[PDB]
Amino acid sequence: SLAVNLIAIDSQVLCGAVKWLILEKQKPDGVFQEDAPVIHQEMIGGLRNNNEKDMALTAFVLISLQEAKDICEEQVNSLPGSITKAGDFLEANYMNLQRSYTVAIAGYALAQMGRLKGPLLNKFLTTAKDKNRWEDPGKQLYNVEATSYALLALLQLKDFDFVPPVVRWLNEQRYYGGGYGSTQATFMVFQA
Repeated sequence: SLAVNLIAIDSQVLCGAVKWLILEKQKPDGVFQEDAPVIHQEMIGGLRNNNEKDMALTAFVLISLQEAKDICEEQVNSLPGSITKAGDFLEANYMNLQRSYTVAIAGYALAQMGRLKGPLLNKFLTTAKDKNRWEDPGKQLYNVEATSYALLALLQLKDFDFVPPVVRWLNEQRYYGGGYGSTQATFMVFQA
């Protein structure tokens, strides 16, 4: 979805993968299910953690489909209905989340649809600590990965009073990507 501005990605194949994900790899209630995890388990980052895995995997694919919505909106007419089912599932079980990583990635998915409001928005804000990061206990690699999703959520919500401390904290980390198990952390931080 990012490389359509750089190289000629085939629209039929791209939307064919979207149609395959909607029809084959989506449960009727909105949950996306993976039937073959990748061999390299270090490239998935924080999604390797099996706690609250079903909610996090659903939000990851929902974000990917919404970013490719403009290209395959005309190709697949069931794309908005698929997003609606996934949004209702995430919205109903949003308040039960505990991990800061899961809340951050779900916040950006809900913010694109416009459902991150009220108590869901209050939970998203209070999840941050020191008003500049969304951190979980463990390696810094996962915390920067989670913070990248939340920074994109603030830009989606168009609330910039809280953004400068977040961006200032990211530069203070001096993270330059790369390294064993850095695929998701390196890719999302520079997108933000």
